[PDB]
Amino acid sequence: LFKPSLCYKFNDGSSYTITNQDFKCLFNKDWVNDSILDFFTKFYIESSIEKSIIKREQVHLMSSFFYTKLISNPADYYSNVKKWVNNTDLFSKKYVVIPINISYHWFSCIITNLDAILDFPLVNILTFDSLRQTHSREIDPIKEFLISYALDKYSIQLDKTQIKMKTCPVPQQPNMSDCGVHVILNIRKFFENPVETIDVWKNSKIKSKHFTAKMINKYFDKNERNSARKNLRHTLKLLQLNYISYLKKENLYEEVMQM
Repeated sequence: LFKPSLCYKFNDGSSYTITNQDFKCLFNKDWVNDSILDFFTKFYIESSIEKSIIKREQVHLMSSFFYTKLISNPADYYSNVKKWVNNTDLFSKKYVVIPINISYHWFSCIITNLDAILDFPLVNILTFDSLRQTHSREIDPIKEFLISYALDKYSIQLDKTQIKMKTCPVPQQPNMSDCGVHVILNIRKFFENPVETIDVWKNSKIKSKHFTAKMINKYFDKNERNSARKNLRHTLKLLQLNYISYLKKENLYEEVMQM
């Protein structure tokens, strides 16, 4: 039982509802659905903002549906998401976070250095995947998005060769259905210290593949990944219990259960 559904309010006024249908994917090794993943990427970035690790204005988090909308009609990537990005200002962000959901395979990228383009310089799309794969083909639509975005919002002519996909090492584990859990924890780790994480990835080719694997596995707490699913359940379950306490304090519990 995960009832009533969790209703969580973030400090930017946004509200998320997590139902039992969403919560139950955190059992066994079920595919992590969009609700769980978008909630937790939001959750851990807000935590980073609360701790003053980053400032709110430095980060833009896309929901997982952005990329799917982007490529829904490849005759014109930008037209697909033009309304989506109305009244955004992505090139003032230090970190633009884009989780990617393709054929039940989760991975993610983080766009850096956009805030250096306006002042003007290489845009780095930091792409990380728990499977042993590189994503040139899937990141290319994001390159074209950035070029069109730059022209549309700032009248800037942005050269594609200024935009580089960087394959960033994170713990690897071949369960595709665990990929959503790795995305959550990789993003979470990044925003406990972005500058340091960027440096770890940047220097991932200085030492041998074996030295780097140990370094990457330690930095990203690979030894805890086996239990990550359970810890996410405990976090949600706990957030729900506090919500129930709130509902019972305000005498709203019966109304919500009825509805």
